[PDB]
Amino acid sequence: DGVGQSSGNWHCDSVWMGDRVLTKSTRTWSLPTYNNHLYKQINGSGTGDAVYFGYSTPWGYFDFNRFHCHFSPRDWQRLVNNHWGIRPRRLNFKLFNIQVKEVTTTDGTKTIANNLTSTVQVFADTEHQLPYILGSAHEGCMPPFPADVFMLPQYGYLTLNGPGSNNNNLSTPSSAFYCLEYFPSQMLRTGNNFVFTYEFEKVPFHSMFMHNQALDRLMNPLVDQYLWYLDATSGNNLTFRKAGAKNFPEYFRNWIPGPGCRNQQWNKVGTKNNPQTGTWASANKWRLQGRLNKYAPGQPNAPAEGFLTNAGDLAFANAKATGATTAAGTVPADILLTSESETTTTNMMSNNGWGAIASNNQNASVAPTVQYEDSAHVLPGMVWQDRDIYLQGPIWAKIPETDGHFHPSPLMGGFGLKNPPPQILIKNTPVPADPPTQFSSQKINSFITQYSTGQMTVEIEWELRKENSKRWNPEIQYTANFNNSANAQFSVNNNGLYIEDRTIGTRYLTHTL
Amino acid sequence: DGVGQSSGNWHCDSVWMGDRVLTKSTRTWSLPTYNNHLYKQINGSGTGDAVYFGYSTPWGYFDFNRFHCHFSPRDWQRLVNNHWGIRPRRLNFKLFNIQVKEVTTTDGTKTIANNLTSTVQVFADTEHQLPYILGSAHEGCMPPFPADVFMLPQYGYLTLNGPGSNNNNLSTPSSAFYCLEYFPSQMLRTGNNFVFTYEFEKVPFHSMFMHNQALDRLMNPLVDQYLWYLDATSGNNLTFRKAGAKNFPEYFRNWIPGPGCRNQQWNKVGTKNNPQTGTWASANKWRLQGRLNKYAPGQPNAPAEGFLTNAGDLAFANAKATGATTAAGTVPADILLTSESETTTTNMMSNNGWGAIASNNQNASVAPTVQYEDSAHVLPGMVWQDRDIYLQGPIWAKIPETDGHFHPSPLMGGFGLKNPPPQILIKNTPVPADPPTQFSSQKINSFITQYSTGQMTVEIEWELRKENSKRWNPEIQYTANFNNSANAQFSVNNNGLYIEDRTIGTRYLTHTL
Repeated sequence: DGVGQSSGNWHCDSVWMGDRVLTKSTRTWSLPTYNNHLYKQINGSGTGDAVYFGYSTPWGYFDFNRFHCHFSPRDWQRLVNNHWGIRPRRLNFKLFNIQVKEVTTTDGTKTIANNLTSTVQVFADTEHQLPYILGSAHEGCMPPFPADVFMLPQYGYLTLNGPGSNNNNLSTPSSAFYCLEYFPSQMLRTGNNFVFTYEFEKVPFHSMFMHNQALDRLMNPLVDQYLWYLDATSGNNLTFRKAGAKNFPEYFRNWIPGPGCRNQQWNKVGTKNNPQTGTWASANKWRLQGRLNKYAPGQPNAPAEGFLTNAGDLAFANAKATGATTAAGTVPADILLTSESETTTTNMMSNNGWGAIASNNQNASVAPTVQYEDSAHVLPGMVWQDRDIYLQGPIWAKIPETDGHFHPSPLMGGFGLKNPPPQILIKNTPVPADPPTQFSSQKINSFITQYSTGQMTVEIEWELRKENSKRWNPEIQYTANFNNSANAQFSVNNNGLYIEDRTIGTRYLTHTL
Repeated sequence: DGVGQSSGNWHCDSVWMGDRVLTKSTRTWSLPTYNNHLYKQINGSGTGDAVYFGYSTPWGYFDFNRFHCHFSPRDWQRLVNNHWGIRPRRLNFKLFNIQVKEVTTTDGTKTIANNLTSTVQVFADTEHQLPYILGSAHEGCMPPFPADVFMLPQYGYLTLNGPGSNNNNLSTPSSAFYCLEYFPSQMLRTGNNFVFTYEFEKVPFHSMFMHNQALDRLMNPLVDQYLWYLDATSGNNLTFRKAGAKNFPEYFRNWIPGPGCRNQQWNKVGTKNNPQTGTWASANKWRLQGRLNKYAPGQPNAPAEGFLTNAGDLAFANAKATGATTAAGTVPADILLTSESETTTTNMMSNNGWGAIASNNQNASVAPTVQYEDSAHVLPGMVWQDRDIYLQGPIWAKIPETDGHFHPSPLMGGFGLKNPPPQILIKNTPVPADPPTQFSSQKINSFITQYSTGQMTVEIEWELRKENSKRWNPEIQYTANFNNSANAQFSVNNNGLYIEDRTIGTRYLTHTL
């Protein structure tokens, strides 16, 4: 209460109790005033694959979505080595210690004061009535490292566009315009605070295990099958062979490898690659409304060893990389690659097609031939693994409401949700400057320049699956690198900059297929 | 309470429950100090049609009167397509988050500070003891779009004037002077807030329906009437004809079309019109106290198709039109016309007179003649429609207290009320500058320059009439335009300016006459 007493305390920790783990995190945020308190439509130019119609909004939004917001690199190691699965359960959100500050510029110098009576106004959208921009893997999340202070991103959305003469950017009768002040928000001065709770609906555990067997390798090698097939037509008579005696390709099997499609493969060594000034021409693409879009990422189809793909798998970067690009003779040291090769026991590899198939009918005078299938799709009796969740990856996504969807899991990995966590939106309440004495009906153009800052917290209850495995011998686990390095891993440098040295997937411990 | 905690929250929404609809709206307002805390009389000059005597007041007033303050264009569409009527019931008013700021000018620069101990003082006039300036369709209302910030208008009134020698502006012994500080107002610092409630007296629903039949067309076409009339005098004998056999003009009818008068009609095409540098000479006028006044708007008499009248019907403008005038070869794109043509089934059209009448007595040697009636008035057994309410139009008006009034509905459309919603008046309490040390009995000339701002809310409970109609075929309804446009309708542009593209009346669904 009041100006003098604080509205909250700092909670950042992790609590491991039985099969539950409970993470708490707090950060300090800074909110500017976007668009001078205005809504503005934004649109592209001309015809092309990138054309858009939308609205930029004088609001800002908290995004905690990404994993390592909630986990320290030790808690992640501790999590992925000991357990076969994780899913979220509950979350708890709070804002406190709001303080609003005003800026004044005399000549060329700034003087920042503190306005005690100014407010900010915040609301969460529980019914998902606004366009949902989370789960799209944007920037502007809580930083990895608790001592960083970050600036909240601006909120905006974009909507249907339409075919004008030379312009596909022309709005359509159904383009929606949402005013966020038509929501019943909550106005907060410096003393009072904001809170709400949320509960996840049941989802399946994410599998933290790598398989112990290939599909084609599921059998007893010591005894042959009782099934018979036609091996040899020669000699004007049919010859049936019995499946067995250590010839694996011939066995009958109940299950078949998962779906996928080929993807162009680019060697990590730079000298062997073909010198293309862009990879857009060679990418896998899908098209919607007459315009083509890169297909990324595909199904978790691993490439060949020593190769990679164009946006086929996720990739990250350090804090050392600023700007839009980096380059090196091999994959740059700032780039953090991910690899799905743990899934090659079930999922299809990207370096060649799915299989062959019968090309033609035969007779005595024509030879049988076969043709190769480059792509595959879902068939009955077929199994696959979903893409892995990383420490730097997104936690969830919103399943779009549609008349149908198949295996609704995000292609970037995550937990697909019908009712995801509500977006949280915040704004600085506009304070006008001194009005004129004579009345004028026009809008107020000029306001008092001000910004706000405070602290937030996120507390998520995670459910996790125990690991019971009777394998004798030891398993691969995540360990720190063994070299003496100038900078300790997952730690600041001399200049004070926090650095993630590499991505960490959750699949180490094995499991029988 | 206190400086640190907020006095309210943001409520803007709409709730449709059964036959009630409940709208909430909030805006941010800015109040200057008018007239340097002084009352001033204001008066015209010389003799003429515009002459006045009145007082300008150091007060300001909230006006929510106009419709679209309370309804979004989707809520309006949703309202007018589904329902046959609407009337208000209750309203609830609040002010909160008051904050007062002081201005200081050193050399040529302004520095705005925040005075925590300053007050504003507000009251509502429940007994209607002040002159009532609402319902006169002035500016200074809540903006349509919730993100706009507006400045409160100044309060003032004007009173009886009198015939001086060359001056009709001379005050009269009965000219009233009202001091608004002689009211028991309420003084509010930044922490405390203001509220009151109000309840409308029973009024008839506004009819949202267009008629399904003309008056003259009410009958069964398949059977003739049993009534007889004199068709033909020729042949030295009287000939009675029986009304029927599909001759409609001859039928007897119980009801007759509504009152009105002719009005000069101006084609929308500019080339066909007569080049008058003003329309005042040609307007319909009524005169009071020897001075002439335009008669606007008249009774809802529709003009011809493709024609309009001089202030015969309401007209609005965009936010794009600033200044006192706009011009184009046809009706400008900023001007928003309204049309009463939905009422032509009952009400009289403006393009010609009401009917004919017998000119003279006859004999064998003189022919019967008739003369044309340009104007009409109220007669027994006559029916009419009242002017429609638009989205941009005024909601109510105060029926002036008089010994008689007929069909008291506002000629601009609305709900005439004996006891309308109370005016709300607000002022910055004057704070004097440093007084001299030696006593002086004169008034304090110099004050501390300051202004105030805050938020308001208006919550109105609307009652509405269900629609039960058994007509087979579909009906006209309000729909968005079908063209792809550069800017979506009822939405901001690139520059951030909200635009109403056209007026919307409430009459779409039909009803039997």
